[PDB]
Amino acid sequence: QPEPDMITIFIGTWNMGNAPPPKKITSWFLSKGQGKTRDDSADYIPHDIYVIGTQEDPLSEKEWLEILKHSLQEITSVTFKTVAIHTLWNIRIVVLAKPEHENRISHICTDNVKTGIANTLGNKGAVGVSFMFNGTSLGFVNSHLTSGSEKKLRRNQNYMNILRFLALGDKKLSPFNITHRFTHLFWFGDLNYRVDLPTWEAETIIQKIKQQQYADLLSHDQLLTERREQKVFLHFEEEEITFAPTYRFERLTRDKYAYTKQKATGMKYNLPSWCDRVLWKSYPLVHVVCQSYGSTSDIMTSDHSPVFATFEAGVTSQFVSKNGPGTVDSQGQIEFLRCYATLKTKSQTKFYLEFHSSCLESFVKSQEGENEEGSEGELVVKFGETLPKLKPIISDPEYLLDQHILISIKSSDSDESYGEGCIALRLEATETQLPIYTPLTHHGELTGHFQGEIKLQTSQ
Ligand SMILES: c1ccc(CN2CCC(n3cccc3)CC2)cc1
Repeated sequence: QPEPDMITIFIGTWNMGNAPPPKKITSWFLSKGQGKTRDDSADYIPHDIYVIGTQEDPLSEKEWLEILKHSLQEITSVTFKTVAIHTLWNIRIVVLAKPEHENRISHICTDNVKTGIANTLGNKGAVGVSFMFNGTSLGFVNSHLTSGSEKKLRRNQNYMNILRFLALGDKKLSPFNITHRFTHLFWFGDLNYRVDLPTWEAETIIQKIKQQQYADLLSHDQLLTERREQKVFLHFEEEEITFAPTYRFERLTRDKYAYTKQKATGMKYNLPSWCDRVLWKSYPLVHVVCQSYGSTSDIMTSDHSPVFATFEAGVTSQFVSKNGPGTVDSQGQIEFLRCYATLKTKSQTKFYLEFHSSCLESFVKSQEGENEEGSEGELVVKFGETLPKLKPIISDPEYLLDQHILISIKSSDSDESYGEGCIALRLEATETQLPIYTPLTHHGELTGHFQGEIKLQTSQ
């Protein structure tokens, strides 16, 4: 049986509104309803991995697992295996996989983050799962962020707290947060960003939705506008939204949006919004293609509709050579030429780099760079041709060209990372100097840039 070079991944997010689900939820897993939907001819074809995020979930883990497994068995006639389940309050993530993948999946991690302080601590936060699928690391985050149209800044803060503090993936990647630890990272949930239009415009918004005219509404979606202004989810992608707002519905129908202020809402309006979202971030030049992104129309127990998204995701095999693992492959090397970091910091410490990659036996520390002043105020840290030659464990180009180098620039004085980024080894040529570039972030915000040239030697 050959190892796959592609898998498909289902992501679901549903705020269940503290109500049990209806007896049939198969449309969710089939990607059927509104938006970018899945072809009927694929209904019996199982996804490799199903990742289900719920919010306001009233069920026990056992109760929900039985519903999910019985749902997938009905669709596909396959009995899925439970990879992981993790719950914080009423926020839950379930990962299921086809039984043939059980020996391909390892290094399973779970964690949660509670957001807020005192008043704001007790129900919002995130759960997450990570694991390796053969040579590929996969991370999944289900977050329920702060509610209310006038709290977008709080949601942005909740995002930064979650990506700083959620402890998933390889703990050896100490300078790196979850936004750099995985080949593919999926972040989904009731992110709670709203359509920012005047309250008086509620009925106009409803009209637009009935006409399936979403453009003037999406142009006021807080998640899209905050992303465009680089306030949140920097370097994440989202598929185009072509489904109606998924919040806030009257229960037991989808004919009516319930937007008016009520004691039960704390006297807040809930204008129709795309609260329920799926975003992703994959390492550079890895295959990832969204093949569905939509909402169900027939699951009406909650004031939200379920959202689905599916993806093709490139994966690599667990490579063994006669040499690595457990030695280098002298036929392989990675050289950096003419490299410099441009940093937004006002500090005047010396900086060094760390290179981290699962193609190395361990991470590599550089010498200190040479600081200069950029023309527009900036710190430029020059490394020249001083950077250590990296010795990969395997030189075979079918392995090495699929790898990535994580880079951290660290203060000599504090050993704290000032910026993190990632370079693909999927080059146009080997034994050839080629430009490389990554933005650098810290706590998920832009802190600078790293650029230069690479020269990659493989056994071919
Ligand atoms: C570096 C440079 C360009 C991209 C592609 N886009 C990502 C999404 C942006 N966007 C966010 C909200 C509205 C647009 C546009 C550019 C990614 C990374």
